[PDB]
Amino acid sequence: SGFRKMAFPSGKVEGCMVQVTCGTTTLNGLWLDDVVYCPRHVICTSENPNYEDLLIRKSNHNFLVQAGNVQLRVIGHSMQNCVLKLKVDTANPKTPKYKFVRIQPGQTFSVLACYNGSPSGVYQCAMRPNFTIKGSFLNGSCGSVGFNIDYDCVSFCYMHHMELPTGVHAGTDLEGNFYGPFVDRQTAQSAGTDTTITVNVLAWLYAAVINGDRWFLNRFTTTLNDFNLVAMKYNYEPLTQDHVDILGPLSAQTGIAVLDMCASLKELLQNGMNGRTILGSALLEDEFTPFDVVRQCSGVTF
Amino acid sequence: SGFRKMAFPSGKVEGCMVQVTCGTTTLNGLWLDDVVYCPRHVICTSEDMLNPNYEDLLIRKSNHNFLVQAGNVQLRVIGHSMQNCVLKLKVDTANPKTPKYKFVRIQPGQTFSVLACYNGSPSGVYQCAMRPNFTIKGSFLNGSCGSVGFNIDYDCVSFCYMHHMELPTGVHAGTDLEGNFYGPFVDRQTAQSAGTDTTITVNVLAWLYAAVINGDRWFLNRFTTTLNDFNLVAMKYNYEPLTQDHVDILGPLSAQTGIAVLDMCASLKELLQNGMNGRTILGSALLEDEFTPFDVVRQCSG
Ligand SMILES: *C(=N)[C@H](C[C@@H]1CCNC1=O)NC(=O)[C@@H]1[C@@H]2[C@H](CN1C(=O)[C@@H](NC(=O)C(F)(F)F)C(C)(C)C)C2(C)C
Ligand SMILES: CC(C)(C)[C@H](NC(=O)C(F)(F)F)C(=O)N1C[C@H]2[C@@H]([C@H]1C(=O)N[C@H](C=N)C[C@@H]1CCNC1=O)C2(C)C
Repeated sequence: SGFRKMAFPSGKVEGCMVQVTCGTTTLNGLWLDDVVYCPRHVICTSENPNYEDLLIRKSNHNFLVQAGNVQLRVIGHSMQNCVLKLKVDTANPKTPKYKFVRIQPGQTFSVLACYNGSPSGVYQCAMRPNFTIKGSFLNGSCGSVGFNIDYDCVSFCYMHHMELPTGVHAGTDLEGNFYGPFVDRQTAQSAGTDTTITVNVLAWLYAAVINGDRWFLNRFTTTLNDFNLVAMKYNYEPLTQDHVDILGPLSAQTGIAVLDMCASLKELLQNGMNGRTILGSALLEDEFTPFDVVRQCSGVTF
Repeated sequence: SGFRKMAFPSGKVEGCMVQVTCGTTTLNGLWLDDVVYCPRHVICTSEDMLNPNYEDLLIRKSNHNFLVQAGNVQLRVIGHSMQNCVLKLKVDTANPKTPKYKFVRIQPGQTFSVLACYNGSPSGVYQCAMRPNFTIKGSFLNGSCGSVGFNIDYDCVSFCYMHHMELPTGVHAGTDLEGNFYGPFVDRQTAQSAGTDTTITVNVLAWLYAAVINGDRWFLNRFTTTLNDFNLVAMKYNYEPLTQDHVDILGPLSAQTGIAVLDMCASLKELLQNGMNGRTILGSALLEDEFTPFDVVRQCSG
């Protein structure tokens, strides 16, 4: 039994973390084959940066690349969107099987927080609908990566770039394309209003049922339209026919039809939790996907 | 910024996890140097589960009755010894991935990371605390047994928990790596139960100090309290009594925020008398007791 906020084992990714230094700026790089990936704002001096020019003007020896106590020699450099690629003289002997993926809002991943190329902590995250993440990042955390594991293949999906005024976090996929309407300048930027990831709440209520927690279940059923009208009143994501099909395995497993569980969720939105908890939370949790619930409640290895 | 339940990177422990088989029972082992440590109930059949005589079953085992497997490689068992409730298996090869490690027995309130493993392959990593009643609120299915709890201090791994059994209230019990149970439990399928759990008061106060540091002050008041008056009230809410020792430990957080420990205790007191009233601290509508004073300083300062 049990239900925990659970990260992927971070071992495969720890074998890839390095330290990148430019003048006085130090942050983290992802060392895969003979290339080190890191945010391009590493090159930046104190003084609206012109990255293209700052990059082309700069020699190879200006990039100090440190893998533990070993120096890596940079033998090339190129830009891809908002990520800098440093061509190194050594293929990473610890390189796992990996692909770069870009994730949709509501999709979850593990962040490996690092400082000075040194992995510090791992935590589970969700891509918010406003494309921010509620992470935990201090100074030097930039270049820290988000990832999933599928068997032995690490799918890297996130590189950390910045903290927003609301204490929430912004970054790019490993191809340097920002998630959300952001720019890597010190310019004034702000998270749009977040919404609750409805399908995830429903998956987590299924996790509640599976662990013997049933007080919120009722005998009513609703329709998508009625549910979706109530949802957008509480800043909940619309529920699609897609979502309903993806929760099917959980509906089948528990014997509770999705459109019933939507009625249960509706009552909770309108009525609150009545001084009760669900899986030990006073808040409806939306950072577990349907897959996450199936993975944890079936067990799955790598 | 941000405040996340945060586990240690699992790489150094992933390198040590093995699968141990005896008869039809397979669970997980911890492979350190030329010893595999695992729960001794791996040698129990179905019948044995109620009043196992461990000495009488192990005296009936040869080395070759224990299958130890590391990935594809089957390890060769060359000696078997019992220490309390862990079995120690001497093996041909010393684990080359052996990190700096020590074995540590922790006290209730102390936190660690759990690497949930099945068939010697890791499933996920989460962060736990030893509950006052010597149980943990884990996430463990069939065959999770021998999964370990650890902390990492620089590059030294300290092993503090090995997983043995699930109690009827869906909470978990285990031993230190010397095989002495945390709490009054025994590795038998006889009727046993956890004492009533209490809230880890020192940890909730730590979490409140973090809240101020991350800029949230909605909950403070202008009162102070005596240590005795605090405990007289706090026990009435099933809180762990606060000791002078605990007050000493909070000194640094008290210094950094400028809020006296007994002033913070007045705040906590009022929160219990009222509750949240729809408001939250650090994204929670409950009081968090699974961050220690050390955890908070590490994640918010440096
Ligand atoms: C190890 N592979 C399992 C794992 C359990 C069940 C799912 N999550 C877990 O932590 N553990 C066991 O097989 C141990 C083992 C005998 C019985 N047992 C139990 O987990 C049982 N609990 C108790 O012994 C009891 F009653 F005291 F709570 C069970 C009732 C099956 C849950 C031994 C030797 C303790
Ligand atoms: C909040 C701050 C003023 C620091 C700024 N944010 C904004 O620019 C905004 F406020 F305008 F949004 C910001 O983070 N950066 C400024 C500069 C890079 C980025 C940066 O160096 N990031 C930190 C790096 N190791 C990570 C931080 C530390 C604490 N928690 C984090 O995550 C770039 C946007 C090019």
